[PDB]
Amino acid sequence: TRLSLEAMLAERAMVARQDLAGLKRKLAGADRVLAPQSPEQCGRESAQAQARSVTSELKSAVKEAQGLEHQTLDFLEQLGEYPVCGILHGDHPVHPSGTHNNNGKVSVKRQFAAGVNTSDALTCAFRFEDSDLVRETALKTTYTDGTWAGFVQRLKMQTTRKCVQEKVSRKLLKQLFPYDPQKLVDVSGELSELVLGIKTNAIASAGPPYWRTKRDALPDMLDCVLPLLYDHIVRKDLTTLRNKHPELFLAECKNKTDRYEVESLGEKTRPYFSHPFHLSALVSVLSQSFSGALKIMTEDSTSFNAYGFSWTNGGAEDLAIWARQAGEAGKKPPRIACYGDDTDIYYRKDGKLYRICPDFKQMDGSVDATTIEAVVDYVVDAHVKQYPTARQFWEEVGKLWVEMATQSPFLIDGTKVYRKMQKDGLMTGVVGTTLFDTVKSALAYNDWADQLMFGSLNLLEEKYAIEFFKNKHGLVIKEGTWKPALVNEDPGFGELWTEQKFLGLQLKVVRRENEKVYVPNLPFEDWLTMWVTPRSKYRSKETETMRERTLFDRARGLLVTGAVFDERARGLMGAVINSTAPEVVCMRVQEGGGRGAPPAYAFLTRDGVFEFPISDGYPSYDWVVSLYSRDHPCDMPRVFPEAATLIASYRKQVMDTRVVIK
Amino acid sequence: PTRLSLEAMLAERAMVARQDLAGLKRKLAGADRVLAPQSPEQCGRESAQAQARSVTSELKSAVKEAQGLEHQTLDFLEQLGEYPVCGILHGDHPVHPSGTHNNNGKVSVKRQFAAGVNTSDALTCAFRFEDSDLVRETALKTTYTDGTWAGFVQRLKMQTTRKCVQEKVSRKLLKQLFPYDPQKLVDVSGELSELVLGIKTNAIASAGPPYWRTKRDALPDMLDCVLPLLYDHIVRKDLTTLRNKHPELFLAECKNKTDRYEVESLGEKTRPYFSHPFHLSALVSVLSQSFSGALKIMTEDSTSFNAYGFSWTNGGAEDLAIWARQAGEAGKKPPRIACYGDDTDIYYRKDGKLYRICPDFKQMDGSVDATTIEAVVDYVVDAHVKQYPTARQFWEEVGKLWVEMATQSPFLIDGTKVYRKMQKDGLMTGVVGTTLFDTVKSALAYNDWADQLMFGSLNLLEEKYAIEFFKNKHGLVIKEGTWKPALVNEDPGFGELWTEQKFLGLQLKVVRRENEKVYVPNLPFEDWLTMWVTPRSKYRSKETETMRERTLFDRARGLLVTGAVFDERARGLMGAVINSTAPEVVCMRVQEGGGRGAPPAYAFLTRDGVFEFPISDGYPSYDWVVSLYSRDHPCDMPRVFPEAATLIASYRKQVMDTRVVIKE
Ligand SMILES: Nc1ncnc2c1ncn2[C@@H]1O[C@H](COP(=O)(O)OP(=O)(O)OP(=O)(O)O)[C@@H](O)[C@H]1O
Ligand SMILES: [Mg+2]
Repeated sequence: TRLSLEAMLAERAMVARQDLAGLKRKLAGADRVLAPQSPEQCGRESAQAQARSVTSELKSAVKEAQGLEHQTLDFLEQLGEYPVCGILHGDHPVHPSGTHNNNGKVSVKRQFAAGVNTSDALTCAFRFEDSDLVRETALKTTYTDGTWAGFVQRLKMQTTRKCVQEKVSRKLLKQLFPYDPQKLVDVSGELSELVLGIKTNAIASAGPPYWRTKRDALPDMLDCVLPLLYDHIVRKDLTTLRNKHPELFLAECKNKTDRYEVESLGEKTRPYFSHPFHLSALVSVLSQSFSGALKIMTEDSTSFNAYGFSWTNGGAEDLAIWARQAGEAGKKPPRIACYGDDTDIYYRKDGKLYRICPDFKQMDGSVDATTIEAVVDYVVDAHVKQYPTARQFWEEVGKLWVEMATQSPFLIDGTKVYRKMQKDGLMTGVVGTTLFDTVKSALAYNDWADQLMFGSLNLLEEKYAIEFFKNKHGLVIKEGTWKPALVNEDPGFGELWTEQKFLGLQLKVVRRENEKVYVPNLPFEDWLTMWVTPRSKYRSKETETMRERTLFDRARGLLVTGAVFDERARGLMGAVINSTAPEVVCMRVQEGGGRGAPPAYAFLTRDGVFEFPISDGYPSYDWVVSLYSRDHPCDMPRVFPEAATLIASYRKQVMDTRVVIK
Repeated sequence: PTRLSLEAMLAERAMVARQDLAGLKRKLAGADRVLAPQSPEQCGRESAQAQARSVTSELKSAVKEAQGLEHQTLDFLEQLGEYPVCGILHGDHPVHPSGTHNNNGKVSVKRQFAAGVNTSDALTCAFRFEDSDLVRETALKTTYTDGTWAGFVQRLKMQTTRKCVQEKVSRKLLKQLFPYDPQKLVDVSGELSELVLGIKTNAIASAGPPYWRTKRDALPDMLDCVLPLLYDHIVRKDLTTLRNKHPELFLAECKNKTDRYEVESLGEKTRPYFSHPFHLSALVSVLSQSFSGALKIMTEDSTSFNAYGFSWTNGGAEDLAIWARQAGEAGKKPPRIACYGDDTDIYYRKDGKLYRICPDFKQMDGSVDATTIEAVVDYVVDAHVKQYPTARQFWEEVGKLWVEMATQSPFLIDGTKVYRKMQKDGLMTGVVGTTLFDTVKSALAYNDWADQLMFGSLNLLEEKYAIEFFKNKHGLVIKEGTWKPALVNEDPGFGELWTEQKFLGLQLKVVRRENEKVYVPNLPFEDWLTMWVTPRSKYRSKETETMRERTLFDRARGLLVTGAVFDERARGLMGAVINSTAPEVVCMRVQEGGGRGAPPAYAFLTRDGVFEFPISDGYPSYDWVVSLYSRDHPCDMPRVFPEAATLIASYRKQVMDTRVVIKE
């Protein structure tokens, strides 16, 4: 209890940042740097209220659409009813005694709740922008559980599909998807440590049989089910397990609470699968290690791979350089990119550079079996060529990988266990749902590019490419995508690469001193829609303190994502930031890691993990640019410049001890 | 925080599950537990409750009766009229809170005497394990209370108005009796603002006037506000304006020390001490802590009379012995004298036999003279401004203030009236140096005493004669029946005591390892009981059910390291508490330095000043406590629950190798 006086200062400092009622006292009367701000349109009451008109309509529209009838589930093979597990971990069974199972058989509910998605997020928009424009973009999209009609229909999409088995040589994958053999991990190591080193979400579902969050399910998975899964892989005794504890191989096909468009949610509600934690984990050893060793577009000029691309630190400009080296169609190779279903294609006609950023309709249901089997092989094989001692174990793991991605039993609603009738079609949500879409896409655009050399330049048109992709590759292209755009390869300041978007973002050049910096950008509607529609349903218990903070965090993220480069966008968020109280800026917050909340857009860094220098700092224009530029990220300008001085409430007044005294 | 490694997720679970006692109960429920030697319990709930509730009442009702008495008026203190309030502001608030004292116009302060005793839970266990009618009595002789008003005044009067004797104290004499390592003094010349920061003090203690709040609440309002105002006015040597404009800056608070008083003398004994202003108390402590850490003790220099720095742990208990066992024959060659303030350890030989004197002084603070205090300050000040005079005249001014604080700082007691000590003899207890000021006056007096023996004055070895020499030549009282030289077992056997005498509140004992004897502290069970039964903490209103059973553990775990394990009877009572404490409350996330459980009450284990355990769920075994007081390594602290590490995270690593072949 006896401290040094410099410690007691550090004591109060790290403590005072948590006393809000005291934080205002100190901070309320202090200088503050104000971001560029769109001026206030209506009063408080007018704004909060209009956000409840838009909200109520959206709900009553979703509610009305949640009353439609879902289609039958004949298109799925039925395995009958899987019984309850089954295995205990000392005190408790791994499948909690009370949690959902219809006494004897496993079962689950079906979230389709409408539909309140905050309301302050839109409120801030009404206050600082035109109520007529705010309202329309706020009726454009909505984030909800979806509808039963749109769920089954979109499920029947990626189930009934007719896929084309991509003829793929293992050397072709070495061509299209190069990798540094060293950045893979020694998979010959003992299994325990290798699974622990796996990065996965902590709050997501652990799947069967746990039916609890992956953290509250980790010790049961790790110490109980993992060895019991291991010891059955070693002697191919998985079929014994699959009958005594069949839940260990069960999945859950769920509707993704996601930001959907309003007039298309009686049709479109995307389904995803959740495999068991032990299955999801063990497989993730390979998919994560390989994805880390994967080279991308910029590094290797022979790669069609984008899975691992980021914008910041020249990355946004690396896309440009890699794009312009594309060749005149029919004579020299083009430059195609593949991050899952999203693709960036660059070809040249009559010298000029053209860009297409097309989309595939429900592309997950299009991935053929032999593609999946090859990828799984290619990954497993690439591992056991450098770390060869475990040559047959990871094979058995790889064989399991394919089952999960193709023929894995899953629950949808009630006790009934369903399964895809055909080996084709990818079960979205399966460990590796990013490379499978990538590979199928790349192989499709590889053959397409190969077709161009044969003088068949007709495939540069939409009408023809649609047929070619459909009949020869089973892949299907959105009508109205294949729209070649003249690219300004060397744009000027404020000028754009193209109008199109890769990874949901336009490219843009902005000014740095004399230099120009290639940065991501969006039209105001796209920035505004994202703001109004937040990927989090209202917590209710959440405090008036925390959402005022969450808005500040989200407002910061979008500016980093490129909202700063669009004036109408930058102004709104800058207002939101400047709207935010002093205490909810310098409060010690609890997100990775006290440095505020990171931007949701996961392509800013390799890691997906982008993290701010500080909690009490806003992204200024010249800072955000400093990110995407090659060189240093600049000073992150503190909202309250000398805040450290007033929380400690100590202004170092230096006093020497050498003074001559009167 | 969303995506992270499973390696880090277990880290989350582990660090978190330790905060869920509902789970630690479920996990730590039926686990493997290491047990301590335990006293066969003799009672329990209800059967031991009233046993303590009755004692708790009869204590209070005797304290309340003792708190209800007259208090001889304060005529012995000069009265200074009344001091106005500050005054000085600091942004949105003063340095003197709007609500707290005064009452009106100018400063006051309320001296409270609760009734108002310690908790009973700690006593309940003593009734739950130990001899009832013994604990019924030993709990009644001592208690931790605010004290009584007569006991407060009488002893205040006793130390403010005692005829002291100024000491012959040449500064070169102080170099002998108090040698210091000149290099290890803090470079007092480097800047004041940063120099003050490196000062250690109790963060929960009162900061004194004009703050009237804890040192944590008053730290900022001192350093960027008051201290410059103090510095400014010092360097101009116009401190004499800061007097009359803001007099509460030099005002102290004379409060009664709440500690362990014996119930008989409650009506005539309650220790007073002066809470000094934080800025004053801080600035001075620059020279104290620098010199306290640069001082030398028994075990180092042989000439030194100083103990202020001695610690038992790591050979210290034996380092005391070897220093003692070269005290010569009385009258022919120098003895061995040991001064830690008002606690002294004298060794001398009489016809070859080694003898030990452990006497005490009666209110020794009030016996400390002016010239001693004046020459100690001068000694500590000049020791700094010679290695680093590059700051000579500033700290000399600081020195004169140090003198003022320890001598005639005006102070409040009760109500509004500011008093002040009539004479300039008598030390103001609670000042920064009370531990060195006492030490010097002790050493200065015993030096003369030792010098007298070399005149054939061996008569002073007897108590009847030693009493007068200290009262008529140093004004230093010695309690009646303490000066009793006991023959010393110079080489104690295993379990055999050095002497039965008491230095620094502890006996010196010798215990066993394998093959070597280890010198350790010790106390009889009656003393370990009193220390247990009387916690220096009153109930603390709102503190939960659970937080106490961790406290009883952390206390019991503390006495054992102090030396409660080396006594057989005491080792049983503590183990009984450790064994009875809950599984969860052993391994749970505890909040004391630095998560490694609570420290022990004793301050002289390692000094330094900070002794803390390796772990939070550790049990202080016999074989581990000895490992401290021996010169060897500290053993790994035995876990009460060895497998709790894995039992908490519910993961025991199963080796599953991937190189194995796949067959059938
Ligand atoms: N547990 C302990 N922790 C710290 N110091 C201790 C402990 N036990 C003894 N001491 C030291 O030993 C000394 C014991 O002297 P003690 O206070 O008993 O004299 P006293 O008779 O109470 O004098 P007074 O007349 O002032 O009441 C203390 O001053 C203290 O410095
Ligand atoms: Mg404050």
